[PDB]
Amino acid sequence: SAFITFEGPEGSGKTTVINEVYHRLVKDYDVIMTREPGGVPTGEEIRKIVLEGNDMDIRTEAMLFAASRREHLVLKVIPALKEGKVVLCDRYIDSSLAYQGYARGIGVEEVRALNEFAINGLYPDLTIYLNVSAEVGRERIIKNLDQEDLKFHEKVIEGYQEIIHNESQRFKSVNADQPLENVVEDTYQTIIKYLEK
Amino acid sequence: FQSNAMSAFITFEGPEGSGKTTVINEVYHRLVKDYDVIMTREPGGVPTGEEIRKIVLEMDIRTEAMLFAASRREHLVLKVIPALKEGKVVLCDRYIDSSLAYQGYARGIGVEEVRALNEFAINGLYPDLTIYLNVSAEVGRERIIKNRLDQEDLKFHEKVIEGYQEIIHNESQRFKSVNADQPLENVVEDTYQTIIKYLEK
Ligand SMILES: Cc1cn([C@H]2C[C@H](N=[N+]=[N-])[C@@H](COP(=O)(O)O)O2)c(=O)[nH]c1=O
Ligand SMILES: Cc1cn([C@H]2C[C@H](N=[N+]=[N-])[C@@H](COP(=O)(O)O)O2)c(=O)[nH]c1=O
Repeated sequence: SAFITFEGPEGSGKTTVINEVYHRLVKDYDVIMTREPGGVPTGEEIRKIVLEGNDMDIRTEAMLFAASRREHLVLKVIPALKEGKVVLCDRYIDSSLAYQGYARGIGVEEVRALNEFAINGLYPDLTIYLNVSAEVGRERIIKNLDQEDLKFHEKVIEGYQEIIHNESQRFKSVNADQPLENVVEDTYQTIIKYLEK
Repeated sequence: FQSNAMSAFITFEGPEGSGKTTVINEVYHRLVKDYDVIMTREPGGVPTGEEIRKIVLEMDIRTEAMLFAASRREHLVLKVIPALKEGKVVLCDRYIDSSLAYQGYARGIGVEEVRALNEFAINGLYPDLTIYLNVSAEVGRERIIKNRLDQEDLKFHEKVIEGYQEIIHNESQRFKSVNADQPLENVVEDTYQTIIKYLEK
């Protein structure tokens, strides 16, 4: 089995990348693709509170992300891993650390401790970071902007950079400024190498 | 002329059968005569707090603990803090100690893990005074039946009491215990007197 997470800011092509990498690995592995809350009804109900309310207190928001994360983890991810599957997960703890902890300003370590309660130490085996520049991301978002949005997008990237440096061992950064075909090939190759050793 | 407003965050804790509901209500009505007071309980009608609670009604123990903590934060920030800012005595039925006794100790998550989660939700805002309605398991048991219990319930009620006895020990900077084994008339009286002594300083 393998627990592989995918992280990135907006405009990194993460969605398409995970989907195209999934189809390729299917040939060689017993793999599944998922994203929190991933169909789990309880996780869905929690995420819906986050999707609907606005100007929501950022700590509350963080706790709700953590709660939906746990339900997804316990009801979908853990059972998949015990069956011996390769789980490709779109977003996990690093997303809360970068969005809620750094960019929103709650504090990365505070958000990390909340999330450790939710995941009880189950970190991914591998985390692919789709390293896109703020400018390329920006252009990708418009191709598919308000000033506040630009500043937040930059803070998210800045948060991901600081997070990557401290625990560089579990992360594998992929150059996501390249065209998507190449981002997919570099991601697939990174995953293939990890899985074969 | 325009007097100084003296706010206070007072919580009430106790297991089932402690008479807490009647106590907090009767105390409220006696205090309203002399103080600007409000009575609340989480989620307390705050929009998001109520949405979260409906999830805990319509699930893993850690998930439930995080949802109670998130409903607590909403109630604190959108209801309790504003009332304190306006000079009110806030009477609150349950708060962090309930999560420590029930989720932390009784459900077995760990009191310290649940305290840490809750400190993220409350950001260090502990009550000024907390009344613990100290009812013995047996008296509590008889009160619950009045208003038998299956084995699972009886055992859990005992474990919640054990948890509270551990959590309140050496917490006199905010905790005050009232003997909840006496008739309710007296429990209401002792509680009221405890609060007015606290508030008159
Ligand atoms: C999983 C997760 C998502 N989110 C947000 C970030 C995402 N925005 N981006 N850009 C948003 C929806 O994510 P996708 O764009 O990956 O579907 O949810 C968090 O803020 N915290 C979290 O922990
Ligand atoms: C606020 C809170 C309530 N509860 C539970 C205990 C209470 N026991 N009952 N019976 C229940 C509803 O509260 P009342 O019984 O005080 O209405 O919710 C927790 O387990 N953790 C908490 O943080």
